[PDB]
Amino acid sequence: APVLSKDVADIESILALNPRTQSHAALHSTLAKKLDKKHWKRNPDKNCFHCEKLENNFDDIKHTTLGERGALREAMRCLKCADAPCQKSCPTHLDIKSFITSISNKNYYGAAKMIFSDNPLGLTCGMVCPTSDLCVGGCNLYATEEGSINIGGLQQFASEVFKAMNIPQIRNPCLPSQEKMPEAYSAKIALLGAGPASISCASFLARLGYSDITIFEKQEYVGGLSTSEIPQFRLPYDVVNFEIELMKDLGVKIICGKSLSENEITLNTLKEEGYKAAFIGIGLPEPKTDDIFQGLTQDQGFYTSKDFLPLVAKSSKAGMCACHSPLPSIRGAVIVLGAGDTAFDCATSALRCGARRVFLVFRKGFVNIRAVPEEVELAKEEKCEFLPFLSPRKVIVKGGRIVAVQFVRTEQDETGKWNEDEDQIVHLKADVVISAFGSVLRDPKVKEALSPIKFNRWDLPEVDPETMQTSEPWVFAGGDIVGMANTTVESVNDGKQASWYIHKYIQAQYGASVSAKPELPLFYTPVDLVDISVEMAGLKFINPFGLASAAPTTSSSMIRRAFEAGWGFALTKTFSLDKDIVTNVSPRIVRGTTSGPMYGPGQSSFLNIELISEKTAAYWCQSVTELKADFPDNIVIASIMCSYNKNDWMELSRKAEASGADALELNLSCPHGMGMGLACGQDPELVRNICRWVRQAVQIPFFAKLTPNVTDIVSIARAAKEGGADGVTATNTVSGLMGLKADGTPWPAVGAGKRTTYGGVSGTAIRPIALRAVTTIARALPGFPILATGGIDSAESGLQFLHSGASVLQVCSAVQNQDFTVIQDYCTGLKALLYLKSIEELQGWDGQSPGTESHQKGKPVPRIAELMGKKLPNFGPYLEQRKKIIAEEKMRLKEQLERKPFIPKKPIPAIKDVIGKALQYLGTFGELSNIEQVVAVIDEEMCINCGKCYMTCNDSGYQAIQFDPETHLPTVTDTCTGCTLCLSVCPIIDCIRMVSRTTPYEPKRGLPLA
Amino acid sequence: APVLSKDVADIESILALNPRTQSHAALHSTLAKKLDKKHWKRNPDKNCFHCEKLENNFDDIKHTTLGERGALREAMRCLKCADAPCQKSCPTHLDIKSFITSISNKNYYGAAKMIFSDNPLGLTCGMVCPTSDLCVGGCNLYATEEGSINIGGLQQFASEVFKAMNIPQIRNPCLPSQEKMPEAYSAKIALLGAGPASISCASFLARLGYSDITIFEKQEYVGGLSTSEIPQFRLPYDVVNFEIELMKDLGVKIICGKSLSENEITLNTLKEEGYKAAFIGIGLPEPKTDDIFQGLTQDQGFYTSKDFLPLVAKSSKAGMCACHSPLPSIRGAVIVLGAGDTAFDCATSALRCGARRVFLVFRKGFVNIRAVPEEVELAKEEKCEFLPFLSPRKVIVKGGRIVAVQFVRTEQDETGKWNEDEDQIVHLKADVVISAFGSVLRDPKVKEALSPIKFNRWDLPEVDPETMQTSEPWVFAGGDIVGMANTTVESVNDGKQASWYIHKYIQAQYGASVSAKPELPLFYTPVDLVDISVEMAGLKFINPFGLASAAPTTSSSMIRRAFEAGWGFALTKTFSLDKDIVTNVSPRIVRGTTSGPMYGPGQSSFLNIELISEKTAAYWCQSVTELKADFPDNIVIASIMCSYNKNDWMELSRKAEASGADALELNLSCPHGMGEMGLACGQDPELVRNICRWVRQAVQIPFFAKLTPNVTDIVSIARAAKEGGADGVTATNTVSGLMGLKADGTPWPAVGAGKRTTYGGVSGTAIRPIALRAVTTIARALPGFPILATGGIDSAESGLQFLHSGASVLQVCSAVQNQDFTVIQDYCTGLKALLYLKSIEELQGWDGQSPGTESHQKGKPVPRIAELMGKKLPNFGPYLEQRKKIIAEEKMRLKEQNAAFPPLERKPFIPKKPIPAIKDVIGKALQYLGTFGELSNIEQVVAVIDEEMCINCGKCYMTCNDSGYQAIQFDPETHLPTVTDTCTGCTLCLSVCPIIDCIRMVSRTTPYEPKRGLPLA
Ligand SMILES: O=C(O)Cc1cc(=O)[nH]c(=O)[nH]1
Ligand code: SF4
Repeated sequence: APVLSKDVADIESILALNPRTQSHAALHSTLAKKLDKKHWKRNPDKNCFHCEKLENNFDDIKHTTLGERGALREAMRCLKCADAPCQKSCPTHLDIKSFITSISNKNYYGAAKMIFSDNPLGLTCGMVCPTSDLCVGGCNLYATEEGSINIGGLQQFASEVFKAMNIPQIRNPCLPSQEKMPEAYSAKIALLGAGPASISCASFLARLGYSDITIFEKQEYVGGLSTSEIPQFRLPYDVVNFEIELMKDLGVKIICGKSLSENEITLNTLKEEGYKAAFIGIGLPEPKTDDIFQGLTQDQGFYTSKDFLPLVAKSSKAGMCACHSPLPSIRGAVIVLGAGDTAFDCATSALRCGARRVFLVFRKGFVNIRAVPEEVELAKEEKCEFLPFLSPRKVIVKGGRIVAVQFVRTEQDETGKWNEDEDQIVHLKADVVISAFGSVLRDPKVKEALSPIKFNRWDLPEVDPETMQTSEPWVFAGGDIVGMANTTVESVNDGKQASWYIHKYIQAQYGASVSAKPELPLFYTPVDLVDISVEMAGLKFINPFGLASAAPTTSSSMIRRAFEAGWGFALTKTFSLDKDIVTNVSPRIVRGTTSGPMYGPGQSSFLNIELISEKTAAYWCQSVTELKADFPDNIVIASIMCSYNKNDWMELSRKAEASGADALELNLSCPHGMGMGLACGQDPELVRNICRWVRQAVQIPFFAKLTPNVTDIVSIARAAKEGGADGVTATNTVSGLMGLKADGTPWPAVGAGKRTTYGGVSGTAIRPIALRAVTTIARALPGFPILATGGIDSAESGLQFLHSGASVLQVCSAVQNQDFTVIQDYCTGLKALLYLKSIEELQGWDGQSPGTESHQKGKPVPRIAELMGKKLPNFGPYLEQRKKIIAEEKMRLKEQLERKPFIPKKPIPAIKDVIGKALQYLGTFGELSNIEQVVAVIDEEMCINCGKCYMTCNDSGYQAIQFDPETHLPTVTDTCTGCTLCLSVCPIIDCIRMVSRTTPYEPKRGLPLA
Repeated sequence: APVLSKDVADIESILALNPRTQSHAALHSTLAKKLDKKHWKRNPDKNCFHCEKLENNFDDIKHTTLGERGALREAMRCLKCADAPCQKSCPTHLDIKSFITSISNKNYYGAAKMIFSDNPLGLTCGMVCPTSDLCVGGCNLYATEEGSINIGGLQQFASEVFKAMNIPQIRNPCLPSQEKMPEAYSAKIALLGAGPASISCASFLARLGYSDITIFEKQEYVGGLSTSEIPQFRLPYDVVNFEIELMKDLGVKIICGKSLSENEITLNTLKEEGYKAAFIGIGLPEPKTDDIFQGLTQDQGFYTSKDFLPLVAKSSKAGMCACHSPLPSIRGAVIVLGAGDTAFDCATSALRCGARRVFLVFRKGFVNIRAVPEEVELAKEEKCEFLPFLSPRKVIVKGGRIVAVQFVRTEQDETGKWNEDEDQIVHLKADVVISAFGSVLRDPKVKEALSPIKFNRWDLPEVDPETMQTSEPWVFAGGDIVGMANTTVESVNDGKQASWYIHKYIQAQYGASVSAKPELPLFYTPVDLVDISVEMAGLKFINPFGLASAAPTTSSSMIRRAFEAGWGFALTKTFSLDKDIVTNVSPRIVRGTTSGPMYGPGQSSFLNIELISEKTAAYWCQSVTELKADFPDNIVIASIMCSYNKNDWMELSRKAEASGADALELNLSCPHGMGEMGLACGQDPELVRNICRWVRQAVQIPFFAKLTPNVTDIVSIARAAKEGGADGVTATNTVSGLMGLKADGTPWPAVGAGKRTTYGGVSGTAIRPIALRAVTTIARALPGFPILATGGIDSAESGLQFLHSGASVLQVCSAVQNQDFTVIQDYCTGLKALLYLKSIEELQGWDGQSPGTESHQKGKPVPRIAELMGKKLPNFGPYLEQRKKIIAEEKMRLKEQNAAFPPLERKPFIPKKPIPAIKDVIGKALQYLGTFGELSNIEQVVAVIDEEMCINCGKCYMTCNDSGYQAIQFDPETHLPTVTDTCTGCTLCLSVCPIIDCIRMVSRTTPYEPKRGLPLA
């Protein structure tokens, strides 16, 4: 008999890289280290003077782009601040707190909805907004070592998920039907330029109800700058189209080929044609030119941002123009004049055109570059060179082409003025020159078409900063054309700003007034129509979510706000008869240590030694009458508690019913009085009796709130059904101790004696318990009403309890970790969930989570043949090979889809249709098939080489994984048993997956059987 | 009767900023936004062209510095990878995975120990290592949106906490007593230069046992470059002293004032004096000079890094020079020639001296700057200007002061060669010039003192890259002097590398040989002597940690490795008689959703539908015999399980004892198929008592009953087992629960195409609150009755919590499923530290290994400036502007004082009481537990916020608003909270505050009066 407790040679070999603590310090010469360091390099080599080749490489280079996995973490990291500063720093006032809350809750739709409600170009802004100088600039978390929240990427993600769902926009469902709309709304509205400004504007105008909105775009393409100049590698043209279509869904009309200039469209022709109001949003169409570049042409090698960028655009953006154009042939040293943010897109774009080298030359110093840092960094990392303090003077042309640019040094004196020493000339070689000095409105033909609107000193139309109204009442402008906005988000806000007032004006013209306070509509989709109401025990809940008798319902005042927020129902904190008045101690509510030293938002649990309500039954019953008086459709349930005494239970239960309570909830946490547990809720007999007393006392339905601290909850659940209860609430907090300091003292620690008692654990940490409890009671007493409580904190989790047999969902800890508004997330979230169950083309998704696609850092993994199954991890020499292979592919491709909405191909389920549907899958252990075994399969393309799966299987598994010592890539061997631990600890979602075993399974007995 | 369910005017006002969802889109003009944006600005203004004044401001500017709260997050974020690449990228091979794991477990000492075991200059390296180019460069987490782990900061922190503990170093406790050490070790060893290289080297040499080690430092100060040049705002001099002292604890001797020169100290004088071996670590003492700077002097405004930096050092580093040193007066435009990393310390430092403007001028392009990025950004952000493609040619002087520097343009031709166009001259104004072209060894007096060692073509001593041995067998070199190392960490490693071989050589000279495989000692402290053994039920545990009957013990082969790792004891996966052989399904083990969508390390729980062992009792029993045969001191406990049948329980239980098992554990998870206390045996006291009786009469070795938590009263089953004869109980097993469903309603784990499942067991940290109660409750009911705790143990500290609650030994599982067997090292060194600190009087304000939290921001202490406290200036917008002004004013004030700052008094903390032993702490926490009635409701408290620590999120505000008593005011301009007198001390806010110890509960000074809503009759 070999030595059973010793690894065989084969296995000892497989464990070669498994962690083992050393007994001595390691010896490795500095030289050996140097040589070896290059193998694992993951980031840029500061000693590398080049970088891969980027010719015709328009892959997304944004550092902010996030994948689901990563979106969820950051979303969870967000503090979700009150009166958040990031929103104050956002041009369109996006409720960041809210949409980010929705994301951490996996309610992407809700998040997407919140973003587009205030920003029609949500997806685009999330990709281009210079967040560092806007929202992220005020991020509270900037005051932590970890830093500010990547608001931008988070917005990008939620919007992207939403776009993928293929849901159309729809007018507010509350608006009167088309025909019933006042005359005023049919006025002909016109917008010039299909840019952010105009797209934003027309959208809001359409939301308000206006039926005749037309946008006149000069070019053949829409989207303005977002299409004509911003790089494909920063903002995909596909995104623009997405947002444009969303607009069209509301009827907005776009007509390309029409321009605003004398002989074409003019304020007069429009007035003459019957247009009641017009929004000018053509931006700054022409490049800022300079003398020294006169006569120069593209053939020679001269461009202006306005010339260059649009060419690369049209070339790299499939769908922009019908004509597939070439990618400008830029070879040799390129010189971009200027340090504006545009200058940098030119620089980086130039490299995609084949530029050998690119120099950014500005007339000031480095510290004077006012382009957003994030933008500069891209250039700098793609190895663009910088040359400061140089002002252009001459473009030396020899042989019909440019060969050099002549500069002159600049310098800043005491007073802080800039001088140019005309003595110190400078010759810089150059094969191409691109000037990024800016854009303006010069064309007198256009300037005229705007007569007689008054122009300011900047030679731009003048508008009231608040109304966006020009000198002519029916004419408003906004965006770049006005000169205030320096961003997409700001121009979008301009269109938006203007929309309201254009509305105010048009209405006035029809002798109609508008509210005093601005009421621009929110964003709406068919999802918002889904019905999430439910009936339980004869009670009609407008929506399944409610506040559970706890902290969130300490005062009736709170419940009121709760209802105002939109909560389906609520429980009054548990109250009792005067003789049982209680008095709380302090501290009494503490955070959970169930998830480690993680402080802030999203605590995995709480523990509390708080007693019932300290407020009198008088207070509560009055409060109940009040509440039900002002909120007749919100269900109010009174939570009452009495000792084991029939008269008491009947007295109190009648009093509550008398106040108007829709129903009652019996708090069975009181002591029996003799030494099953100490509490009433633990003894079936007692439970049954208390339930009888109340049954005979009142007529309104009442439910028993069961405790989970019992050997069999189904028995007390049954005893209450036998006692007359109309349903059970499952479950109350799990008893436990939340911890001790190193000194042995507890927490909470009451009084100077630092004492405490067993408290109740609430939160996500007890969901597994409440869930079992609900699913067990649901199979034992089918149909019997269950109000679930315990770890519900999102629409998805709440759906889980519905699927487990619950009809309504109680919440507490989730609101202690946040606030009443989460209700908005819950409803919009549950709606989305049910709505998606009707979309056939989206069955590969898990709720609102699309199917995970092989990606690295959130961005997809290139499907190049020369890369697949080559075992090239993303580090060291392997990464070098990857980049080459990828560049080779781009060059090969250089040598080388209608957006329709998804229609529900089935009726949208209703709460009742989903309650308990998950029960079918539950069974005993014997009903689980042990012939249908599985094994783990790793996707090397998604793996981050941590080796976690390796270690789990090594010290908690079957040593069935090989971990290459050079590529740090894992490979599950066929000794795998499919326990599923690895998958469980993989830090990359869906990198590891369980698949059906193809070979015969044979248990490991160690020693054969007799 | 006012309207009770309506907020009164005052409260509606207090809720003004409370969140409420909007009904319509927001209307805010683009202009209004612009004006408002500057009020919340937190980060730099891309439009502002000037960084606050930094004159005489040597505060820490490192972006990596971490505080405990922050260190704990990052530590937890670390994947703690296998064969970690970051370690491979570390020149000292620091077991990063391990020390970061210890940090995440609050075991700072263990962390600190690990780091110093491989890097005697741990604290320094953690602050200066150019991680981007080293360890961090290969961090797997770089492949995530969040990015690579701040290894440097993590090391800094652990080191910093350790330094605070004031614990001395001691020689390997397993080395023979001083007098019993061979002659060889008394050899006179000498090292030149008290720099990182030498400091590391001597240290290791001293660790090996050598008793005569002396370092000859030229200057009057120690620490080398780390003292003379690296900025105080990057590396505080008192860190250097800390590490030097740690060395001295090992006997190493340092003598300043002695130099290695042809006049005084030389290889020959040393040999003649009797020194058996010498290590050269003098670095590159001289600055690289250029002709164009001939004749220029400091008075004119010229310096070389070697001239300038040491001046600012001596002036800004209290404790370096005893003498009072003037802070160089640098006014006007400064020009730093070079783009080396030193060039940048010069730029930043220059600002501290009062420079009005600083220009970094290099002869190549921006892409050609070879300084690590983190270092470059420092300058860039303090607004230093850059001027590329310029080579110096002449320095102009007028009045005897510099006033300009003449340059010539440079450029690259298509062949990649750099040319300097002598025609294009450049006049650049300048009041001061500092050349940072590098350092070298030229002084022929020194080069001579090294005769006859052979020099290579770089004009530096030549040494075997592996042995660090020069042409002369008794002489080794390392660090900068050799020319390979570019970092502190690398020079440390050189000293280290050289140490071993110096060892090998010295031994040989005494006719002794050394192991084939290098055995450099680890780092040791008195804490490592702490005794963490414990006796329970007659069994002697070498340490209380052990593997609980589960996955980590699926095969005896694993238990073996576990013992090899050092685990005190282990449980065999539960096994039964042949007739009860089981077969598992799959999937069967899944991650917990108890902590949200957090994937990777540190799972809050696991749920599993795994049955007992699939391996035969034959296998186990032989395995037990083999295990106990090889590991006599490691307790092996067999976990057995049989139906409710006396013969079986007695058969199996005897077979187990027969194999040699130290004790047995009864798995009472088999059903008792008898009608209607649930279905399992462990849920019925009668059945538990009986099974315990059967086993009591069958065997003699102690056995325990592993109680299940899924019972209405666990104490009853615990008593029933004590009555049945058991020698103790294990508490508790997994909690029954369902881990969740997908959107489609199907569960997970989902077995078969039918996607079915059953109620599984929840394990991990998510059930610790249950297991702890279970333990503390059985501990008070049956005092003295042995309890083997199990349920959420994942660190020394948590383990100590179960000892404090009455458990004597701690079982582990989920924690190893989340990691691996080596966690044991963390646990032991952790528990050690804990008990050890309990005897230190001066560290009572701490909570275990956590120092008392100090008012901070982003991990840095808050300046206690009189004109800054209670002024309500939050760290954002114009308030931040005022703060910075007030702080610069304070620095200028401090300069006008020129007060010399008293030297360093680093004295070790001595245990002023015997170090407790496990027995001395078991159950000590039980005294505080009581009923609710024993809780005083007259000793009420309220929350009090530290505005200096607050990050203005407003979470406390929202908790108290929708889950509290609307007791907090949240200013609309400073976003600073203020708890009012309406507070009841519920403590929810403190619970949700994201900043540790920002909110604290204090004794209520105003009388407490419960809110009844409506008065009583
Ligand atoms: O146990 C807890 O944590 C909270 C609680 C207190 C109480 O009196 N009743 C109840 O149902 N729950
Ligand atoms: S000692 Fe330096 S090179 Fe090594 S793990 Fe630490 S910070 Fe990285």
